[PDB]
Amino acid sequence: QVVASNETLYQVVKEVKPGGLVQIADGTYKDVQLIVSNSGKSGLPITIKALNPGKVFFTGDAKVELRGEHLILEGIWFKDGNRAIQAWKSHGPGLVAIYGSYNRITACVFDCFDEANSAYITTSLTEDGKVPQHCRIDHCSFTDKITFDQVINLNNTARAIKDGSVGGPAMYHRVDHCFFSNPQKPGNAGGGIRIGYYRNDIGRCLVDSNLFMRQDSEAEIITSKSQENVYYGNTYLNCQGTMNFRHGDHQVAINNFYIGNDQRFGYGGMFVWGSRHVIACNYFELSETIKSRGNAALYLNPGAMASEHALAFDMLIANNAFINVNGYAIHFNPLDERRKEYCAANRLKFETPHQLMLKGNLFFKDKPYVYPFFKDDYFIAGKNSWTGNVALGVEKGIPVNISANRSAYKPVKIKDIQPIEGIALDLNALISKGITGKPLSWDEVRPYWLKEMPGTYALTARLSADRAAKFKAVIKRNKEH
Ligand SMILES: *[C@H]1O[C@H](CO)[C@@H](O[C@@H]2O[C@@H](C)[C@H](O)[C@@H](O)[C@H]2O)[C@H](O)[C@@H]1O[C@H]1O[C@H](C(=O)O)[C@@H](O[C@@H]2OC[C@@H](O[C@@H]3O[C@@H](C)[C@@H](O[C@@H]4O[C@H](CO)[C@@H](O)[C@H](O)[C@H]4O)[C@@H](O[C@H]4O[C@H](CO)[C@H](O)[C@H](O)[C@H]4O)[C@@H]3OC)[C@H](O)[C@H]2O)[C@H](O)[C@H]1O
Ligand SMILES: CC(=O)N[C@@H]1[C@@H](O[C@@H]2O[C@H](C(=O)O)[C@@H](O[C@@H]3O[C@H](CO)[C@H](OS(=O)(=O)O)[C@H](O[C@@H]4OC(C(=O)O)=C[C@H](O)[C@H]4O)[C@H]3NC(C)=O)[C@H](O)[C@H]2O)[C@@H](OS(=O)(=O)O)[C@@H](CO)O[C@H]1O
Repeated sequence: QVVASNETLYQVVKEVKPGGLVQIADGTYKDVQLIVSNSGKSGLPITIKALNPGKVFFTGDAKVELRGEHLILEGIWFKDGNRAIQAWKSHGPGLVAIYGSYNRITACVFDCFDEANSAYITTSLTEDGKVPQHCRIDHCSFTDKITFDQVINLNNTARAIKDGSVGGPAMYHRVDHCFFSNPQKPGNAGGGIRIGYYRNDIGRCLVDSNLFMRQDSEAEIITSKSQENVYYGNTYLNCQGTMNFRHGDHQVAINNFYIGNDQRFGYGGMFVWGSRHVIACNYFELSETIKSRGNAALYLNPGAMASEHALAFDMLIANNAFINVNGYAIHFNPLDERRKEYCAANRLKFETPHQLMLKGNLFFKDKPYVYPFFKDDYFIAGKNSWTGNVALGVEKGIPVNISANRSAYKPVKIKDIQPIEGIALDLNALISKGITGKPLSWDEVRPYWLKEMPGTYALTARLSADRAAKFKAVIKRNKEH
């Protein structure tokens, strides 16, 4: 039914049956506490949407909880929030918290909501430990987040100082066609998306066709902290950070675009920890790279095997293209001094990247940047395997013989890569095709009903005066008195 007030919405949501449709009349729903515990069924979801997307606003001290299964939340604009700062925490439920499986949040706008620290959307475990699976977050816009924690957290374990061989279960969520543009916070402040927490966690989440444009929240654009997540066809434009395989072996990144097109800040880029990954057909063209990380497009982590800062080794880096990167194309030992400290403290064995299969990559430069293509201060003949790559435009920086014949360049055919269970993508086919398409634009991911890109940061790298004042207050209360 159509509802026009918080009270009537609360009532209809308690009565709605599978296949039901709840439509919210044009208006502002201030301090709305939407809790949906009922469930739809496969083929008969329950849909809660704005009757006219773009005309419904959830504001004030609001909260949405999707506890039932087979629910769809659509066309809501979240703004002008006012949740209690003493009542929300990073690592807790998001403004929208998804506790049930088979749920979808689509075509929603989250714009500088408020000053309470938390994610904008989370999949969250219920108190009895049940983990939501098979959810989808798509065609949503997340802009000007001025609070700590990631924009989205996909959880399969409760936060804990951890380290027991037990890990969270596979989630099988998908985050697609979302837009992310958010300002830089200080320190380990929470980035764009976090999936899982530690290496024993299994993710199997698909993150595809998203546009991160000045997603600058913190060092990590995405901190992928679980095994077997697949990142396909995402565009990272002028982002002050790197997309990371932080924890969890056997992760996949195929055909993503990492573009930096001005000199305003250092951009990224990928920082990789762990082994057995598949990093293929990605395109890196970065006008400026990140000094603090080591000035590179692809950073391969040195350290102790399978540790808290797991050594990057035994993986396939294929058919990628590094075009005019103003930094190293690949840095084989970033932050090595800190990693030696971590290894010494825990009495672990410090090692450097090896057993890498670098096949069919193109390294090209025709702009006056000064960086050789590679940095490997621990180079050892034969530790890595290089085949079918092409390098031209600047010295390589390491003693490896690579063809300089650009005209003869061709991505390599690969057919031995196992697909990820639960994710319908033919990795062999995609990798063998080489790099397809081009960077995604706002019109390719925007909510169907929204023409104008929201936010003040994406196009300017600066929050408007009002939002900057609120951001300043959030930052100040989170630090030392
Ligand atoms: C993420 O998305 C981006 C694009 O936004 C992709 O970007 C490309 O790749 C990047 C690497 C590059 O950077 C970029 O530049 C691009 O090159 C990126 O790869 C990712 O792709 C994934 O997401 C896509 C997305 O969601 O946009 C996926 O594409 C969709 O795939 C499904 C397609 O649907 C099928 O085709 C449509 C037209 C329907 O079929 C037609 O149905 C008509 C009516 O029945 C019929 O008359 C016609 O004969 C059919 O052809 C659809 O059918 C289904 O729906 C219809 C109703 O519309 C009926 O109900 C049917 O019963 C039902 O089956 C088809 O389903 C197979 C969709 O069009 C397409 O957009 C992509 O596959 C992902 O990999
Ligand atoms: C516990 C843990 O390992 N967590 C990791 C997390 O590691 C943390 O990374 C930060 C970082 O932002 O790099 C790091 O803090 C930085 O440490 C350096 C020294 O190594 C500087 O500290 S200082 O020596 O006291 O100055 C640095 O400060 C910056 O110094 C300089 C300069 O002189 O170059 C200029 C700057 O103005 C000043 O800010 C400091 N940065 C900050 C913001 O304080 C922590 O020590 C480190 O624990 C990350 O992993 S890692 O790969 O970056 O090492 C994170 C992934 O991004 O993952 C967590 O698990």
